[PDB]
Amino acid sequence: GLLNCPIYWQQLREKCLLFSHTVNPWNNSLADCSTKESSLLLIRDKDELIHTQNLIRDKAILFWIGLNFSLSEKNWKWINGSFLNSNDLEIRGDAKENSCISISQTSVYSEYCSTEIRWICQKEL
Amino acid sequence: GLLNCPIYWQQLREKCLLFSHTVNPWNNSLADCSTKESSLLLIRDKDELIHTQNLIRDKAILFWIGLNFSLSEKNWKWINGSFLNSNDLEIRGDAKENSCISISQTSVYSEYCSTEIRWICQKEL
Ligand SMILES: *[C@@H]1O[C@H](CO)[C@@H](O[C@@H]2O[C@H](CO)[C@@H](O[C@@H]3O[C@H](CO[C@H]4O[C@H](CO[C@H]5O[C@H](CO)[C@@H](O)[C@H](O)[C@@H]5O)[C@@H](O)[C@H](O[C@H]5O[C@H](CO)[C@@H](O)[C@H](O)[C@@H]5O)[C@@H]4O)[C@@H](O)[C@H](O[C@H]4O[C@H](CO)[C@@H](O)[C@H](O)[C@@H]4O)[C@@H]3O)[C@H](O)[C@H]2NC(C)=O)[C@H](O)[C@H]1NC(C)=O
Ligand SMILES: *[C@@H]1O[C@H](CO)[C@@H](O[C@@H]2O[C@H](CO)[C@@H](O[C@@H]3O[C@H](CO[C@H]4O[C@H](CO)[C@@H](O)[C@H](O)[C@@H]4O)[C@@H](O)[C@H](O[C@H]4O[C@H](CO)[C@@H](O)[C@H](O)[C@@H]4O)[C@@H]3O)[C@H](O)[C@H]2NC(C)=O)[C@H](O)[C@H]1NC(C)=O
Ligand SMILES: *[C@@H]1O[C@H](CO)[C@@H](O)[C@H](O)[C@H]1NC(C)=O
Ligand SMILES: *[C@@H]1O[C@H](CO)[C@@H](O)[C@H](O)[C@H]1NC(C)=O
Repeated sequence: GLLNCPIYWQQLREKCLLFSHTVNPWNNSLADCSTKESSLLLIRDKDELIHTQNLIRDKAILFWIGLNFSLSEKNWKWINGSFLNSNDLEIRGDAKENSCISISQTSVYSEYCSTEIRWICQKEL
Repeated sequence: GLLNCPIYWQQLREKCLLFSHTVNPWNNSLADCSTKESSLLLIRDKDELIHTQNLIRDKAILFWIGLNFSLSEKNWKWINGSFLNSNDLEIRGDAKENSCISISQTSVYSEYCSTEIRWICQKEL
């Protein structure tokens, strides 16, 4: 309609973002984004990370993004099928089985996938 | 925007559907639909099931849908958070840990989630 994104979603450059108000493990967070016809957040580079983090007020809160550890392939894999291609995100913590990536306003963390935290969905413009 | 659905997608009543041409285990199929800003297929009732199956040519091919076995409740659960609420799907096979639901032209089957088969994504009009 008037603006680019659905009501309640925040535009950032060429995406619309939804920050959740409730918590979930990573697999449920993926299911929620898919239910909302959307992707878990994908982050291209440090520039995108910083601008996304700049939307967040509370520095302590963690949010799932669409990146987790593929044990068979021994590397971080985006839900879009691509492996993580740099160290731009500077993930803090262990690259191991049943780990998933979260972000805060300040940092990027490996967290166990069962951890219940908020999540960010995106829709591309 | 001549027609309702994106190119390659098939309209069916008030949805756009995408039948995959490659295979994946169920979790990766969910990740694909989410990447495509879409849900794994949800099926309301027998009528939707039959109308969707009517789109399938090959009688031998299975497609994941957005329904799997949630161990805590021992119940089939849709990815939108709701539990299965009829027997309209007449699910064949066992309701047990690590099972997910697939459809063929003729039937609805419980399959192990790791099984590599096609999948169906949807967008609501
Ligand atoms: C799933 O989602 C994920 C997340 O969104 C997505 O992953 C991102 O995918 C994109 C696209 O593939 C990645 O971006 C690409 O990055 C390539 C690598 O870029 C880095 O390295 C470049 C080369 O550096 C070396 O060589 C040069 C000499 O040539 C030298 O100077 C260097 O010192 C070094 O030795 C480098 O140029 C590049 O630097 C530029 O960009 C950075 C951004 O951080 C910035 O400092 C400046 O802008 C600088 O100029 C960077 O360090 C890159 O080659 C590639 O670029 C080509 O493609 C794009 C478009 O795709 C064109 O714009 C460009 O002209 C080139 O043709 C592209 O930018 C990105 O890194 C991923 N991010 C992560 C975190 O994984 C997946 O793709 C998604 N998958 C699907 C299927 O959708
Ligand atoms: C997640 O996605 C799924 C799939 O699309 C949705 O699941 C459907 O949800 C709808 C709406 O809640 C369900 O519809 C309900 O089905 C009940 C069971 O009906 C069958 O079984 C009885 C057996 O006696 C038959 O009589 C009946 O004909 C069906 O074969 C109904 O009882 C419900 O009835 C409604 O109307 C009646 C009369 O008007 C009243 O009792 C109530 O007012 C009631 O509203 C209702 O029709 C449907 O069964 C679900 N399908 C499946 C396969 O699970 C989820 O809704 C969706 N979730 C979210 C959050 O979006
Ligand atoms: C799905 O599960 C397999 C094995 O458990 C794993 O290798 C794959 O990366 C998972 N996919 C996603 C998107 O989490
Ligand atoms: C996520 O995993 C949990 C624990 O295994 C399970 O209860 C839940 O139903 C899963 N979600 C989906 C969408 O499969």
